[PDB]
Amino acid sequence: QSEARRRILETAWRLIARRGYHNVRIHDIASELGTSNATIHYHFPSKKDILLEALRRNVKLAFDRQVAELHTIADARERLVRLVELQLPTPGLLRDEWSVWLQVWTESTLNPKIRDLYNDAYDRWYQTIAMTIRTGQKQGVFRDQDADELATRLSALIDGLGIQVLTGKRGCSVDHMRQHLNDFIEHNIVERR
Amino acid sequence: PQSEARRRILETAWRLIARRGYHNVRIHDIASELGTSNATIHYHFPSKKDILLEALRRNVKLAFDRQVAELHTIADARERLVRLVELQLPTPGLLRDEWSVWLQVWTESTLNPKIRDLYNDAYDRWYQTIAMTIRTGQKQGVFRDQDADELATRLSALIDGLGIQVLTGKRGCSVDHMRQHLNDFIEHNIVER
Ligand SMILES: [Br-]
Repeated sequence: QSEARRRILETAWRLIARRGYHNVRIHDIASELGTSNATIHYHFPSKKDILLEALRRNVKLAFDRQVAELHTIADARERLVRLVELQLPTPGLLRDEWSVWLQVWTESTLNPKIRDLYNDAYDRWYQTIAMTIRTGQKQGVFRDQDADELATRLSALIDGLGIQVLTGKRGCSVDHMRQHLNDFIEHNIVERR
Repeated sequence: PQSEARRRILETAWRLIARRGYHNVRIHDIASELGTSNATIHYHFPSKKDILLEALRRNVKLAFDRQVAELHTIADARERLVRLVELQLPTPGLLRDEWSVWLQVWTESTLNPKIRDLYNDAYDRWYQTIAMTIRTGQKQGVFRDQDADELATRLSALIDGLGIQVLTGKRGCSVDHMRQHLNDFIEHNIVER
């Protein structure tokens, strides 16, 4: 049962990422797993509950991933570079995660439970970036500048570049996004020195 | 005429898509709001995707006309750039609604080639307008020398990311904060010292 739910969520996430939440029907999820629509309904009374529980799950996976990746890193510049690297829409899992987040931005403007979940996840991320900046400022590697405003700018820049990648802007690519962000950190965050 | 019927359908459909979400709008919603039948709507737009596509085409043209009217008497590049950025704010009403729709387009683009092409052409024009404005300011000596293309990439991405924060309701975000943040970026990263 914890298992059944798990399979539904993993399958729903992928379908939502690749086909679009509103284009995914409950039979599409059943067909993808071999169950029936009634089973799916038993665990999730509505389509929205699937999205919401899938999202909850994903936010957890992503924060785990981030802890694993940053756990040994003490140098704030390296930490920030790695934080930024985790946000790239690389082929496979991360690109799929971006696809779903793009939809959640829209669904947030309409659904309060989704908006709440989105804002809590974003705030956690945002505080992380700010904390990291402040650390680098205390270590002397980062320029003394309001961390909150800088975190706001970097977060916003990450989101905008992601969109340009996902939508196919000419000359855009994950690598160019990476370079652009690394240049932002080296030239706007790092202490010229 | 019949140019009239088309127009009205598209103005209505745009507003509904913005406030309710594309996938939540039905043909009957549009018909009810205008007092026609579904058959008239279908005649002009065989499918819902055609409505979205044609509504987007129309909005892209309106928005560019709005831009020319606002900028045509402005020769100072700094003032032009400030006004250009002002037109991108999600201010109450039509501009907010347009953001609503563009957020949906970002997702729909990852799935529909015609919407993707239209979005890329419209983005490209805006991007070139930004780069051109930067280059004029450089020639006038009011903007710092820097790659206008990288700067146009950065500015455009920043705008998009800040808009998402406004629309999604990030704590402390408001159209006023976004304006201030973007004007601070221009004065400190674009304007010459
Ligand atoms: Br030019």
